[PDB]
Amino acid sequence: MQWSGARALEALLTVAGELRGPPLQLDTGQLLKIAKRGGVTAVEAVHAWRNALTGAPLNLTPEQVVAIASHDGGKQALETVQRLLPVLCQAHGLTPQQVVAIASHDGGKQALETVQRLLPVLCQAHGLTPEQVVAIASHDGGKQALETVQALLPVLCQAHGLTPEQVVAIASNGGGKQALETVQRLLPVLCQAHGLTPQQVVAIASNGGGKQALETVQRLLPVLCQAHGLTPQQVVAIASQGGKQALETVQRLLPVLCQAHGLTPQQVVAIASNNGGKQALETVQRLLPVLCQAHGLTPQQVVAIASHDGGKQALETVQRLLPVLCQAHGLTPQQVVAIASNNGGKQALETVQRLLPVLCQAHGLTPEQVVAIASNGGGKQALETVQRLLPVLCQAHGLTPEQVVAIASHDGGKQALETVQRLLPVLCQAHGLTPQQVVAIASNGGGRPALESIVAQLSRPDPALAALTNDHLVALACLGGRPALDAVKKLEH
DNA sequence: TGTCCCTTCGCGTCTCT
DNA sequence: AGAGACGCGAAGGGACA
Repeated sequence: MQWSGARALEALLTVAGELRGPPLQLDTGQLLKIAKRGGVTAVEAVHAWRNALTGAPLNLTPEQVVAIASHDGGKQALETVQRLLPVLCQAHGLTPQQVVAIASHDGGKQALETVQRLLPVLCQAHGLTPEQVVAIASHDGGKQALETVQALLPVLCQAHGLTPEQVVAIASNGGGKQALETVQRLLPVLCQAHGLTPQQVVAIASNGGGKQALETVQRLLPVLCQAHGLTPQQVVAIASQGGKQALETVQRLLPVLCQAHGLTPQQVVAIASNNGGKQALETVQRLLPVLCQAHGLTPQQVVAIASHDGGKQALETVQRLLPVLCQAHGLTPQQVVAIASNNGGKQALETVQRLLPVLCQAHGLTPEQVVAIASNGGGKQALETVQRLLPVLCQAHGLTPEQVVAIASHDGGKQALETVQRLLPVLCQAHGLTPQQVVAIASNGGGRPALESIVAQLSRPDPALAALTNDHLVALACLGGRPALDAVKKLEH
């Protein structure tokens, strides 16, 4: 290794191989993952006390152990969990999944210890739910957020008039301490002076690097409205999704993108108001010329692609794969744009490229279909899940390709497909639903929760005793999945 | 090298009308 | 049926021992 011993590497690969062995079954991918973000101590620690974690009172799974370990100060968090998980679950009624969630971050030790020490006073004397306290603690520097939340919550509600929900929202991100403090300082300023609603101020603070966004907004808000004729509501749009980098990068690249490349400021806002807005803007500054050419999109389409989380990646991947896709697999740019105009555009294109042949030949789909699957957020996930589950759904469960495509052709296709697999039997035989019904419920966004909800309402006939018959529940569930079904229970208090 | 904290970016799912 | 809200997590940097 890039050693801090002499000859110990020897004693430290004995260990590496044993973790592939009987308690944990670790492939390289994981050992890598641990080493990379955990360190050698992390890897040593896992071996050191692997048996203590898998049985005994903790009964963690390998995948959980990996999750806790693969972080800066993994060793500490592994050692801490051993001590505190039993007490946190018994003395404060948290589930293990919850303790593991807190542990699986940088400085987990500090979060776990701070949760034990402060969970009561937050729940008791500030009327917080433990769910909320876990939310605050489940990030980097939870200790800090927790502590800050204790100190400032009374102030922010009494003085600055905020709900506790709002304060939790702010604290429940990385660097929450900073955001909280920063809001305290700037809330009066930003509201009275710069004319913002406190709701907008929370929006801004309620992301990562919220401190940075707030500060930057106070600084740049007048400039952007005066010198670049933007509305405050647009400046907040940017500050809320893009943060400091985006605001700064907008000021900088707005004149350039409207003189030279000729975009409407309305569109520049659209591009910047996302994660890595900076990256998108800089990428569309370049690459816009060369996009539009050699397989040549209109500016509207470039904007469309860029106006999403990871726009840079989409744009770079489009420019790279647009030819091979259009020519070697015969797709109109119209369709490639569709695929790339969602979160994970890069992932979708790449997955399509590699899976198009497979799906069309081995499973007998038209391209029109494959593109419909890929033209949603999480395309890569749906495509890959179609591949796995198409055979077994058609045979074991007796469905048809067009139907499987219909389920998959929505946001969260993967989930719908998998959930159908789980529930199609129990629903059909045990509750007398027709497969056509089950597919109709699932052929929508939120298809999984729809299905899960509908089961729970029949299996253990929840509050509305018999009110509606099953064909209605299905109708409702297709009409607006879990929301509509939940909105019916909540009509008998 | 390790531990802790903060910021930025990217991918995926559900809801709200 | 498109936008916005929400959740999750990798990556990268700074401060300190």
